[PDB]
Amino acid sequence: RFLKVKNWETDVVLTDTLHLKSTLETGCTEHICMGSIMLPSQHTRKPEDVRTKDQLFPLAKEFLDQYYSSIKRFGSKAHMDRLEEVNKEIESTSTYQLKDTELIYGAKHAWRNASRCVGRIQWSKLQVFDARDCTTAHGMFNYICNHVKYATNKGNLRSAITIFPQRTDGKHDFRVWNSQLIRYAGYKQPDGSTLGDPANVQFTEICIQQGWKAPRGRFDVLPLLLQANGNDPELFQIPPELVLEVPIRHPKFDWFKDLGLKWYGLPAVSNMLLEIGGLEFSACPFSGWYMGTEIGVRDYCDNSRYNILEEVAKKMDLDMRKTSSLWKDQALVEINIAVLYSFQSDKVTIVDHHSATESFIKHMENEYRCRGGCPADWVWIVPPMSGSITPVFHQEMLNYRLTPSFEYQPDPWNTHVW
Amino acid sequence: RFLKVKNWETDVVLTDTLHLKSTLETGCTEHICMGSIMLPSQHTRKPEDVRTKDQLFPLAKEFLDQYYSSIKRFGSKAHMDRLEEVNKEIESTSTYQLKDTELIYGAKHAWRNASRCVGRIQWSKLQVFDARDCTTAHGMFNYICNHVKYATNKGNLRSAITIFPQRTDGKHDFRVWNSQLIRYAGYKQPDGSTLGDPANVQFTEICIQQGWKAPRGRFDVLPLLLQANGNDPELFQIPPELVLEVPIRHPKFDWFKDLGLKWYGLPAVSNMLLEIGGLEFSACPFSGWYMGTEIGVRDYCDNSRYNILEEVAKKMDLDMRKTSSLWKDQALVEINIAVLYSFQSDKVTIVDHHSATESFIKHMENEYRCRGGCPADWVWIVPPMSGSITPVFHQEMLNYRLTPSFEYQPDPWNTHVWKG
Ligand code: HEM
Ligand code: HEM
Ligand SMILES: Cc1cc(N)nc(COc2cccc(OCC3CCNCC3)c2)c1
Ligand SMILES: Cc1cc(N)nc(COc2cccc(OCC3CCNCC3)c2)c1
Ligand SMILES: C[C@H](O)[C@H](O)[C@H]1CNc2nc(N)[nH]c(=O)c2N1
Ligand SMILES: C[C@H](O)[C@H](O)[C@H]1CNc2nc(N)[nH]c(=O)c2N1
Ligand SMILES: [Zn+2]
Repeated sequence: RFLKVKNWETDVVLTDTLHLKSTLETGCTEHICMGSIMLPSQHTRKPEDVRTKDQLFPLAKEFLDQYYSSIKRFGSKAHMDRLEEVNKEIESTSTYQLKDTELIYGAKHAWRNASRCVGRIQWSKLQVFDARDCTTAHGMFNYICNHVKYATNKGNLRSAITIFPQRTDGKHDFRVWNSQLIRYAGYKQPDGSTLGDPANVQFTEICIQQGWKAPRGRFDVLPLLLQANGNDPELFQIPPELVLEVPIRHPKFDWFKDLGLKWYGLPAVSNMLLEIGGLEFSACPFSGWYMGTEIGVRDYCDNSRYNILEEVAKKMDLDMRKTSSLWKDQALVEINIAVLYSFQSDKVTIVDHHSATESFIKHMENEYRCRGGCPADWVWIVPPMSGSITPVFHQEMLNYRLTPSFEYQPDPWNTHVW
Repeated sequence: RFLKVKNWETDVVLTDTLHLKSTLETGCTEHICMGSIMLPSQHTRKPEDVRTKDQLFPLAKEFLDQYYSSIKRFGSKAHMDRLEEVNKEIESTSTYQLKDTELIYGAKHAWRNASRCVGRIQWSKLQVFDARDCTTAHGMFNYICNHVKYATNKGNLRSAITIFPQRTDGKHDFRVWNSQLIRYAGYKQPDGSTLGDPANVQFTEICIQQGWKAPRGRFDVLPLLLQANGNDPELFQIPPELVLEVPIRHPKFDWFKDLGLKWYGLPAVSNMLLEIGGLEFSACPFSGWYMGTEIGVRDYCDNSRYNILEEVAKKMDLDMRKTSSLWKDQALVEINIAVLYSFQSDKVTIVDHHSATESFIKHMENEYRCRGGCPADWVWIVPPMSGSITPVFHQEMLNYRLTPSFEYQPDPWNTHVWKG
């Protein structure tokens, strides 16, 4: 019932009471742990699944109850009157609207409960842009551009989420088909390999399939593909002036820059579903700033990504004959030193994995005292390099699902009717 | 029910039907995941929890069932008579003895089932030494020495395990107090600094208290502390000629040797409990060979261990002033390069993390093919550096508990009833 977590490097023990509020399910049972499945059913929301009048009210009450608790006015007339108001409106309309205040609290808290996110110490500083009055793709494009500009802030990045109208009958969905607002194109060849980013090959083709003339570079910023109100989606190019990029160079190896690598500054996840008080915001792109490893370990070095390790090791003149020389490892460290140094040099916000994990531990400790715990997913929180020399490695974490939340949702192209 | 696991680097999908044979429990529920908890309730065995006839026979039946399928004799006359024999023996004596074959099979399986072990490709080559005739500590010391010598094999290491008598009434336990058979002393100093291995401080105090005269150096092999038949434990120095050690140097850095580091060649875990057919074998040391990171990342570089990163980064004159310089990540790699280099030079078996994880992926796929699954703990299988440039990071894994199995048990010094 009450539950301990131990840091094995510091012997600190924290008691968890927050988990007993867990409203959603994990994927696990007494018989099988699923802690390392990317996408259990539970973590996804399929669009067929429209909320019914009966399921919606419980969800609303629970949400409004925590809302009114947070502003220390639990069980007050304003609490009670709101609960009735929303009640009535469900009874009549079969949905309800959130007050701005609730929208903002809802968004901040979905981030707060993102148990896979290492960056949550920052959860309370989110800028929320209410785009609920949007009606078209053009509108969405305008909203996104404003989001991007505000977030980038000349390199001094600021967290933001833009919130498009909530799902209704699931026929009128707003969606951003892009998985991130800013990503590079991926192209195959007759040759057979890949040019640019292999992660985006399909999506890159879906855009070309829609009229995108592609400049066919290794770093073509993909067009936004936007869908308002269940309509066919539309292509739009983000003004390059709004897309901050960093050329990647090494603080010690001047040959580094000769590979002509760069990366974009703004990580802005776009494909997720934001759920507040049973309401579904299926388009809610959000952004903050990069932990260095997301670019350097994963984006460059994952086999099925830019896979530059082989290339970097060669220029480093390391013994690539045998795994046991740790050449892959050696190179991985330099590549990451480079990314951090470039961003830092161009005064664009970035955090190293040592620092982020330190902050997250402070954050857990804060959440244990003030809230009674902090849901956390060790498989995702531990960074993908130097795992055990970061303090999160030695930290037991409890993972459970609280609401409001971000959830995954199927790729729109498998679901949309034309 | 069928269950699917995806590998996100290769899109290989596998199907687990084996989880359906899973008896024990995880710690998780529909509403919590305890997958990152180190010692959950269910992964441990308190010695006060000694089994009744009541619960024993199903566990015995289950196990003998598994045993006779593996040798293709399910429902054999030999199978039924063994069932009735064991049954008669349980009602009569309240326990029962494993045949040699069953001990051998049980032990391989515990290993095969060890979901936190990346070494498992090797599970079928385990030398099992049956020490079920041992009645004393001195008997224990003698057995362990033969294990160490045989497993060491002049640097060409061989998996082995030594199995001492099972629990009876939980008052007569055999136990190896050591957590590993070979380990370096740790000494807290009055100024608060530690000399030798910080992991081992407590155990070192117990030893010193039990009579050990401590050389008090940075790398002193601790004596064995051994309990037989529930008796107070006794002390023994492994003969040094039996302890293979490898001085640590770096292929390119000549100053590295001057850090004065060395490590022992044989990883040999001695504190776990072996559960076979409901039977409990509370001293059962087993040994293998090292994955480099186990010394190079954890043993030297954990803040809570020899913590040599500072000194190695110093000597590389790295920019240690900001973390964002990755001086820790850089020092970590060099140290690990050094560890693999020293072991290979001296022809002491060792495996690097890339090579071990690749093997484990092949093992795992084969285990799905022919066994119907492979229980795996991702949190433990992924290496402690360079996670995502090894293929296990991208591998979805089902974790669940099968018997036979290796369990944790509480530290003997916490539970033992002193004879004085
Ligand atoms: C401010 C800097 C931030 C940093 C450094 C950061 C860091 C991370 C990292 C490393 C991950 C792991 C995912 C991966 O490897 O691709 C992650 C996941 C995530 N973060 Fe953040 N984060 C930040 C801000 C945000 C913001 C603003 C939100 C939303 C408001 C957010 C919500 C999430 C969610 C939902 C996930 C995981 C989705 C899932 O699988 O369930 N984070 N974060
Ligand atoms: C062949 C050489 C072997 C290698 C390279 C190897 C590798 C490993 C590693 C790296 C771990 C994780 C431990 C840690 O990081 O602290 C581990 C766990 C384990 N291995 Fe091995 N292993 C080997 C042989 C064996 C043998 C012979 C056995 C028993 C017969 C065994 C049983 C285990 C068990 C039971 C655990 C996990 C303990 C737990 O439940 O928490 N392994 N192995
Ligand atoms: C706002 C934000 C900031 C940041 N630094 N990093 C992120 C990335 O976090 C997410 C959040 C949700 C999904 C996701 O993508 C999953 C893919 C799967 C393969 N590896 C990582 C990317 C990544 C977001
Ligand atoms: C036979 C063998 C070979 C090998 N290479 N590595 C191992 C390591 O296996 C274990 C098996 C059980 C416990 C354990 O360590 C547990 C604690 C927790 C943190 N690490 C060290 C002590 C390590 C065994
Ligand atoms: C199979 C495994 O669950 C998958 O590769 C996960 C593991 N941990 C991760 N952790 C982070 N931060 N990001 C990821 O994409 C993944 N991938
Ligand atoms: C809290 C966490 O479970 C703990 O630090 C675990 C994580 N993964 C590990 N993995 C291995 N191989 N060895 C370990 O000791 C640990 N420690
Ligand atoms: Zn779990």
